[PDB]
Amino acid sequence: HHHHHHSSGLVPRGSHMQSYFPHQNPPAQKITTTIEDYYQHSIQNAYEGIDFFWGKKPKKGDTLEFWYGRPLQIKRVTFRSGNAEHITDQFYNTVVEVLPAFGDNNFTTILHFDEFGLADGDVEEEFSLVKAIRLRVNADSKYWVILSEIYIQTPD
Ligand SMILES: CC(=O)N[C@@H]1[C@@H](O)[C@H](O)[C@@H](CO)O[C@H]1O
Repeated sequence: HHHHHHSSGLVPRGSHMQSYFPHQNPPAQKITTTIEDYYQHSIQNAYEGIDFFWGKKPKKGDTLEFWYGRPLQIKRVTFRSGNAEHITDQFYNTVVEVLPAFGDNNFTTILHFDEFGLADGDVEEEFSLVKAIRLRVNADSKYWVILSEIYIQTPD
């Protein structure tokens, strides 16, 4: 019988900097997460360019997955965590992994969230034609989590 901590008593923001960086990403067949979202800041909204994702504390084993209906060619991946209003709310101890369309029937790590809370890089050619992209959390966090940018950049 846990006591819900009410947070919809709204306050002036601490920072006036941009909270979210939308992109048109390739259409996903399925988007899943095991992380509870907050204040309707859904992972689908973040992927689809509507608003930032805000999740509760990640736990070891949590995933956020983007599945594609046909092999998808990707050039770069960016997941930007935290934002200026919530610099603590990063993905810690989390990988970005891809499931290649052909070549490996399991996910392979392509990026880590760095000391800025950013997982960003060019995708090597062997991982560039994908079935799915996901985040996988390797440890419990003390903090909630924000994704302020998701950009799955194609080579076109
Ligand atoms: C609405 C809000 O302030 N959400 C925060 C979150 O940013 C933070 O990481 C978490 C744990 O300290 O506590 C929540 O209340």
